[PDB]
Amino acid sequence: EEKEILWNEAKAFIAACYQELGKAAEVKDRLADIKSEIDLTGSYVHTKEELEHGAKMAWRNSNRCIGRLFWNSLNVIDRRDVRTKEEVRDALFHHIETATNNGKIRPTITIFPPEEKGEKQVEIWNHQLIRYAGYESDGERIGDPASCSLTAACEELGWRGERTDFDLLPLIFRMKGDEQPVWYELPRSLVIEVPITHPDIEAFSDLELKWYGVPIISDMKLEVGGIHYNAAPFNGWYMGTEIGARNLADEKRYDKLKKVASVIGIAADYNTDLWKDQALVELNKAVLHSYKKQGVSIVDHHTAASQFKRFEEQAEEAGRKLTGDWTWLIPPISPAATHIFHRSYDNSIVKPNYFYQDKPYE
Amino acid sequence: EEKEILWNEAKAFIAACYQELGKAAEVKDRLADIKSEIDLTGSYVHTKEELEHGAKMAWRNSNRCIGRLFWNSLNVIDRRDVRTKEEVRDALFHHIETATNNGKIRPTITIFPPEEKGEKQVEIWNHQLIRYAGYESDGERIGDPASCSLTAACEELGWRGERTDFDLLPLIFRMKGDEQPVWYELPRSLVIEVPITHPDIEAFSDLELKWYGVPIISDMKLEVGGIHYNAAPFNGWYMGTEIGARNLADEKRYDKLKKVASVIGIAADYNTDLWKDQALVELNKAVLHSYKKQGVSIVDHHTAASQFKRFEEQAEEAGRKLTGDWTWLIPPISPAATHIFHRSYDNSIVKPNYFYQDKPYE
Ligand code: HEM
Ligand code: HEM
Ligand SMILES: Nc1ccc2ccc(CCNCCc3cccc(F)c3)cc2n1
Ligand SMILES: Nc1ccc2ccc(CCNCCc3cccc(F)c3)cc2n1
Ligand SMILES: Nc1ccc2ccc(CCNCCc3cccc(F)c3)cc2n1
Ligand SMILES: Nc1ccc2ccc(CCNCCc3cccc(F)c3)cc2n1
Ligand SMILES: [Cl-]
Ligand SMILES: [Cl-]
Repeated sequence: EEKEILWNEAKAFIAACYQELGKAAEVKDRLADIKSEIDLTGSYVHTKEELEHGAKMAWRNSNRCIGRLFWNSLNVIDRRDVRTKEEVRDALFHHIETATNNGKIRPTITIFPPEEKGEKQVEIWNHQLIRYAGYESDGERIGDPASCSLTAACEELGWRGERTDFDLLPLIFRMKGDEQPVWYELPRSLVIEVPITHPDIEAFSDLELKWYGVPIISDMKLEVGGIHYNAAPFNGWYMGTEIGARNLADEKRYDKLKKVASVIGIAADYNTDLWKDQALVELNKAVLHSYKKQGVSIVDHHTAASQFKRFEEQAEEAGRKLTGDWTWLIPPISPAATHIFHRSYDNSIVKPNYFYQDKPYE
Repeated sequence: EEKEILWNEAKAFIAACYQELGKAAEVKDRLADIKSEIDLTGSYVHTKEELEHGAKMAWRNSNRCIGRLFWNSLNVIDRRDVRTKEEVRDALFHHIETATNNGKIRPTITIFPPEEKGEKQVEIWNHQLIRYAGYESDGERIGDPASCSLTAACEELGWRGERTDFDLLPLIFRMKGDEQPVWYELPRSLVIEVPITHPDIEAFSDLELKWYGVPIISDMKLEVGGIHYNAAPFNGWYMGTEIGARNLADEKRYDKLKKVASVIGIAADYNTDLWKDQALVELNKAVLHSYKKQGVSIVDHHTAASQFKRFEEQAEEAGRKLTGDWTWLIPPISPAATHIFHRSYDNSIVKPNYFYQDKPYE
């Protein structure tokens, strides 16, 4: 019965994958092999080629992602061989180093052993591999509010943050068999951070803002042909608005707009002055400038949408249906200046894909 | 059968309307009267109270409208008595004058006789009562591109535009029985326009931009209890982004961002400079400033969203379900600075409401 769902998904993925790889003649035999592997074992194991192409398809099918033009150049690291927490740790350290690539960010995914019985082999607690802690007590807010629950769970495990606004959370994950996760402090040498300065407002550095170089999302499940890779961290480079319009701007995040308005020398008193809008534009300019100045990859939302238009065109040329989530594809600043805003998208879910899964804490 | 749809809609509207008006005891008799009016006549006629409250409900149910807090103060003009094109014309002139109110804009709707057999009594061709013409020929673009087809239809009827970028289209409508619409030039004394200047960039006036004071949407059908008022022009005041982020900004409209960038003294060469975003903010500041300076009502998108939050709260307090279209409710600049962006809305259609209908030209 679960053998059935698995087999069905397998037939559909293998057929599609092999067509795309020009290997359509090998399908029958491969499905035969898989069919008996499922009977005898309960599961099946992807070839390296299948796993690589599956991860790329999953990115291509991610409706909410504007960065999909580059789906076929995803760097896929196969870590299905790991068995120990030291190996997991070192694989995560390695992912950080190789994805960072001295600033010339490589889109990368590291794939850990998949769920067996729905039983996880490796369970990653981090939302992203590099992320700042958050604290709230006594009406005192420090750091990133979105990290409050994970921060508190880490401090239950004997970690202690310095309570700066930018404490790096340790890696935290649990191995099958263990009742508790282990945690490891990130080596600072591995983590590139970018101080935020503005191209012509010198006082902007007074805000002492920074952000980390590489977003490495580590809590989503990659699903490929019925196999559930719950631990499969991946990264791209940032689109600047993620940092300047949301992480640093949102009232429930770092909430910096009023401070930005002050350092750029504008009043923050009247809605009709559009001071929040002006502050947003200057903060977003500063973020792009700062990343570029430091030699860390980043994309602005106009260039990103132009790339996404090419992705739409490429999909059409290939005979593939395009799917998308308009509400996530439009950027949070000047959305109507992009073509995305002016068209609609079919939000159907196609697999392989990346999926949310329940947090193991909270 | 059509008598059936009508009766059903009637039962539902009358029940709801009278509950809201504290008149629940009068429903049975009123429905009885309506029931036989439908049998004998094929239709029924709203009382003035029903028509007024119905128009207000229709605004309250308009999913795409951020301005709904003020639904209950809609000024409803009952023009079901009109029979001639001179009366229609004068009613439209009157709507302009009274809605404008010397700049202190009154949200108003003028309701004309409804469809009878699905046969229109009055068919308005204008999209808005005040709107600029558009021309395209020989790769020459003049005025508002969105008005190109209506402009060409008017010029088929013997009207001729001066081919400025801001020619006012004449009122154009057709009476039942007539094969062609008639058109009437707007009296310039009735039409307030606002020149666009910037609060501190003096050269902004070099763009010679302007826009009209009052958006009076004249091509939607108001539906109330099964009765179809295809001709029922209404207006609010503008939210500034409608003008500065869309009408003046869109590449398929006045396409002014590159000219804005030049007059504000910034380069328009690199996406990463976010020059379009900065241009958008300055243009939008200029629009709000200009309207305010001239004493014409307008709302900025932050204040508008704050009002809409109060509308959500009021709906909850009243026990009414809230409906909305997130994709139209978010403003086209700094949307993530509004609460709207951070929640979802049920996009169900509730009646009474306003609906699209097919254009009578093109
Ligand atoms: C190469 C640079 C990349 C850029 C610039 C980019 C850009 C973005 C942006 C802006 C979002 C929306 C985020 C938000 O609003 O919070 C997003 C969502 C997403 N991206 Fe990409 N992305 C890139 C690479 C990748 C890669 C390599 C993958 C996976 C292999 C991926 C998968 C996704 C997924 C799954 C989401 C949706 C996450 C969710 O629903 O919470 N992206 N991307
Ligand atoms: C009082 C000031 C008002 C403001 C500031 C306001 C604001 C807006 C805005 C910004 C939109 C979106 C327009 C677009 O993106 O093109 C909108 C849509 C709409 N508004 Fe309002 N509005 C107001 C009054 C009214 C009134 C009086 C009515 C009717 C009685 C109305 C009915 C609607 C409808 C039906 C739509 C959707 C139109 C469509 O689907 O094309 N609004 N409103
Ligand atoms: N630039 C990129 C590349 C890949 C991405 C993949 C996923 C995401 C979305 C991450 N945010 C999900 C929603 C969320 C979750 C947890 C905390 C938050 F503040 C927000 C952003 C990405 N950005
Ligand atoms: N003229 C306008 C004004 C406001 C607009 C606001 C948004 C849009 C986007 C059109 N894309 C719609 C996405 C969508 C809409 C409705 C249902 C969906 F599932 C998805 C177009 C607009 N055009
Ligand atoms: N401020 C207001 C008040 C009422 C409104 C009622 C309706 C509308 C939407 C009008 N635009 C509809 C889409 C459209 C149609 C025709 C030409 C266009 F450029 C765009 C805007 C409103 N704005
Ligand atoms: N953390 C983030 C990042 C991007 C976002 C982008 C958009 C939103 C809006 C949530 N509202 C969704 C509206 C919607 C979504 C999906 C289907 C619908 F019918 C309507 C929240 C976001 N949160
Ligand atoms: Cl992020
Ligand atoms: Cl308009």
